[PDB]
Amino acid sequence: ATDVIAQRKAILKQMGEATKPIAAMLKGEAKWDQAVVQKSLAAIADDSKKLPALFPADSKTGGDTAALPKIFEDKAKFDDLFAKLAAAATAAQGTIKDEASLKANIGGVLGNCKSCHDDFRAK
Ligand code: HEC
Repeated sequence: ATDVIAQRKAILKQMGEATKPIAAMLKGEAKWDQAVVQKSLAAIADDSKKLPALFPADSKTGGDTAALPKIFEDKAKFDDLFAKLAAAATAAQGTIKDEASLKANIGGVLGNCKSCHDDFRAK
């Protein structure tokens, strides 16, 4: 075993950064860029496929993590929420093709972030 807590925080930090250009477009502070959006959705999908392998029970007493112990009492649900986000971002690469579809469809993707945080991340 190795520092999976450091690994997973690095990947989730990247996920956070991938949402930044999308938020900027939604705010009207950055112009629509289909390539940038595709890049962010692809990162979100790839990160979500990697994260399921980085939350071992032997790291529940890790010390520098915001992961809640609840994760290990509902692991199937936790794992599947990442699969849900991976599938949402993957579907969004096909459904988000212009600014209008970004505004109509991005919520389905981003809502998964809060859904998991409310149950499994420290506040
Ligand atoms: C559970 C299925 C999750 C999903 C879906 C998403 N996140 Fe999350 N995230 C989760 C946990 C358990 C944690 C704590 C990790 C730890 O070990 O401390 C996080 C953390 C983050 C972070 C902070 C990373 C850091 O630098 O320490 C960010 C920026 C973050 N998460 C972003 C984020 C986004 C943008 C998501 C949706 C696209 C998202 N997370 C989903 C659990 C889960």
